[PDB]
Amino acid sequence: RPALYFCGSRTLYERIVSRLRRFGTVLTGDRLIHEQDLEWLQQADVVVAEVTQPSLGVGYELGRAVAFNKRILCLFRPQSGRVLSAMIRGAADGSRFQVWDYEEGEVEALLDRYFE
Amino acid sequence: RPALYFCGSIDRTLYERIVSRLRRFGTVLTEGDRLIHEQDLEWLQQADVVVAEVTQPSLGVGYELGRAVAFNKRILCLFRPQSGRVLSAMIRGAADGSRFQVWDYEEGEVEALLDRYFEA
Ligand SMILES: Cn1nc(-c2cc3ccc(C#N)cc3[nH]2)nc1NC1CCN(C(=O)c2cccc(Nc3ncccn3)c2)CC1
Repeated sequence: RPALYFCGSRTLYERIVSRLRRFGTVLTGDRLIHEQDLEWLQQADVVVAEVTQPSLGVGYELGRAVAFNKRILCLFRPQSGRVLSAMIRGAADGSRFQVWDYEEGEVEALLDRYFE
Repeated sequence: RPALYFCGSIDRTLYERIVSRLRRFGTVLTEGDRLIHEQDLEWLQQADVVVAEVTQPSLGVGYELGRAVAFNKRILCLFRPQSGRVLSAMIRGAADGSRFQVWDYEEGEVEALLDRYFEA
């Protein structure tokens, strides 16, 4: 079973993490936080990020994750009214780095599809 | 002269103040979406120092910081506590006071602290 890393680590994030648990071990002062998170990132097989909300922390985890050569899945909701960053959208190669647009209600159906 | 990379969230007057000061010390490289990404990565690889204004939350600024760390770049993150925001623990904890620095600043001292950083 794969070691999974979930970025930005409320009820929607808990839904993502519960579904992630069905496929593998979800591994997930300030210096200690960073060191602990980078050690988990380094040991992950799949890195999942919910990129709807602008976040320096989520972006930094993705940047380190690409440089660590991990398989990355980004989940974005266009119904939020936001336009996803050109840097995250442009990092997508449709294979080891995918950006999936989704609706709140299809988060379980999409994760099942990705992990099967 | 050295190559300098600047980034900030997509306010613009402050970024122009930072870039205008950066020009004194070197060439500011950064003054469909796949093409934006590749050009940014080439510029990141060419830079000797990466400067990010990290007051405004941004997935893009974060991602460029993540990629710069793995390219072993000299990084300066500028943060304004007077914005009322609390800087991300990830970016705060990424600093080591040497190759990756996170400096708090006030709007009025942006020219003086870039002088202190690049004159050292
Ligand atoms: C490379 N770079 N350069 C500067 C930079 C800021 C700045 C301010 C003042 C001056 C002066 N004088 C010069 C400046 N240069 N910011 C950056 N990176 C930022 C990283 C976060 N962003 C994103 O995630 C983002 C989000 C949505 C769309 C796009 N579209 C996009 N289109 C084309 C190119 C770049 N981006 C990007 C915005 C861009």
